[PDB]
Amino acid sequence: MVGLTTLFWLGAIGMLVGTLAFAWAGRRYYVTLVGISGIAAVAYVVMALGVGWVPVAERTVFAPRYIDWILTTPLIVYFLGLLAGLDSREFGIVITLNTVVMLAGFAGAMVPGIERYALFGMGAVAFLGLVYYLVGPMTESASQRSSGIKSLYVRLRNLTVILWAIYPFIWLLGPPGVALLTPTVDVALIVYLDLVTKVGFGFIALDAAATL
Ligand SMILES: CCCCCCCC/C=C/CCCCCCCCOC(=O)[C@H](O)CO
Ligand SMILES: CCCCCCCC/C=C\CCCCCCCCOC(=O)[C@H](O)CO
Ligand SMILES: CCCCCCCC/C=C\CCCCCCCCOC(=O)[C@H](O)CO
Ligand SMILES: CCCCCCCC/C=C\CCCCCCCCOC(=O)[C@H](O)CO
Ligand SMILES: *C/C=C(C)/C=C/C=C(C)/C=C/C1=C(C)CCCC1(C)C
Ligand SMILES: CCCCCCCCO[C@@H]1O[C@H](CO)[C@@H](O)[C@H](O)[C@H]1O
Ligand SMILES: CCCCCCCCO[C@@H]1O[C@H](CO)[C@@H](O)[C@H](O)[C@H]1O
Ligand SMILES: CCCCCCCCO[C@@H]1O[C@H](CO)[C@@H](O)[C@H](O)[C@H]1O
Ligand SMILES: CCCCCCCCO[C@@H]1O[C@H](CO)[C@@H](O)[C@H](O)[C@H]1O
Ligand SMILES: CCCCCCCCO[C@@H]1O[C@H](CO)[C@@H](O)[C@H](O)[C@H]1O
Ligand SMILES: CCCCCCCCO[C@@H]1O[C@H](CO)[C@H](O)[C@@H](O)[C@H]1O
Ligand SMILES: CCCCCCCCO[C@@H]1O[C@H](CO)[C@H](O)[C@@H](O)[C@H]1O
Ligand SMILES: [Cl-]
Repeated sequence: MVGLTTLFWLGAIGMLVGTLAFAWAGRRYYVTLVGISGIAAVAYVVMALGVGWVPVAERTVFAPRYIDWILTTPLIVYFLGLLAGLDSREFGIVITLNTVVMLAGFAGAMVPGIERYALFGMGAVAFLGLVYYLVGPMTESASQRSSGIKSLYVRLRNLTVILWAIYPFIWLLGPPGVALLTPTVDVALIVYLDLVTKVGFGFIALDAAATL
């Protein structure tokens, strides 16, 4: 009743609507949000059209998903870094930590043997370091800003930390890991998370930009 392609089209539409909404409201932050959801829109369309479905051993890996993540997640971290007022050196640490997470996940998905769990573990370790920087140094830094900016940062940070922490569990329980969850359920869960961590993220920012 509900196929993989239908789910991909749903993600595509959701990202498209977010993209147009952000572009209009911007008639730096607004341009970043267009990139976050705009890139994801393209990845989902490609996947909806059946492009980039790589067979690996016994499972199917969706390559556009990881290219999406590698480009859009640093933009989310960048957005949060601007809110917190990071110096260009602090940016380098967190964006480097982020890229290690994304690359490790991409590589582990593409490896058929058990070495893929070794790649997954390395992404997990780097993710814990990324969480430390969001909850600590970047929160210290955001404190120096107005009360409204600091409030916005804390809200987006909380959304980001809680939801991003769920992805490694979905990956591990799905086809890439112990292939418990079926591809359809696993995809459905990730489409939901992608939409909330990108389009939901964006709309919470828009809401605060009008409350000024
Ligand atoms: C715009 C954000 C600016 C911040 C970004 C910071 C650094 C981003 C890191 C980029 C390196 C990503 C390499 C892409 C992998 C391409 C393999 C593609 O190969 C393939 O096609 C698959 O193997 C197919 O199965
Ligand atoms: C300065 C005041 C600004 C006030 C706000 C005005 C916003 C008007 C401009 C853009 C609206 C963006 C929402 C996208 C609607 C497209 C739905 C199109 O319907 C669909 O989604 C199709 O069925 C499938 O894509
Ligand atoms: C250390 C600090 C250095 C500062 C680094 C800044 C990095 C980020 C800078 C600008 C954000 C890039 C936005 C990309 C928009 C293009 C996607 C367009 O997406 C699309 O494909 C179409 O929209 C599809 O409809
Ligand atoms: C001031 C802003 C500066 C921004 C700097 C961002 C640069 C970060 C770039 C690359 C980080 C590479 C980490 C390599 C681990 C990837 C594991 C996956 O790789 C592998 O496992 C093997 O290579 C595959 O054979
Ligand atoms: C818009 C897309 C988003 C916000 C995607 C987020 C994805 C993650 C936080 C994934 C994290 C992973 C780990 C922590 C370990 C390795 C496997 C990953 C890539 C699923
Ligand atoms: C500052 C004006 C609003 C933000 C401009 C975003 C610049 C990136 O390009 C954007 O691509 C989108 C489609 O791919 C369009 O919807 C935007 O209008 C376009 O500006
Ligand atoms: C004058 C109104 C400008 C609208 C916002 C700036 C548009 C930025 O344009 C974007 O810049 C990127 C390079 O960083 C390119 O890769 C993108 O393709 C391009 O759309
Ligand atoms: C804004 C327009 C961006 C267009 C990006 C489309 C990327 C999908 O391009 C795809 O790349 C594959 C490479 O093997 C080919 O097999 C597919 O035929 C092709 O559709
Ligand atoms: C060669 C490996 C498969 C990738 C190429 C086949 C693409 C099949 O998909 C087609 O791609 C087109 C891209 O514009 C779409 O317009 C069509 O609606 C779609 O049916
Ligand atoms: C069959 C033996 C494994 C097949 C190839 C495993 C793929 C690991 O190579 C991966 O390719 C891409 C290159 O940047 C990225 O995903 C990763 O950086 C890299 O680890
Ligand atoms: C901009 C983000 C979307 C980029 C996704 C492009 C992924 C292309 O991926 C390709 O798809 C084809 C399968 O149909 C090829 O045959 C595969 O080998 C694969 O490399
Ligand atoms: C946002 C949409 C929610 C849909 C939740 C997923 C429920 C459908 O999950 C089912 O899984 C089976 C395999 O596991 C079938 O093969 C699928 O056809 C699908 O019907
Ligand atoms: Cl996958």
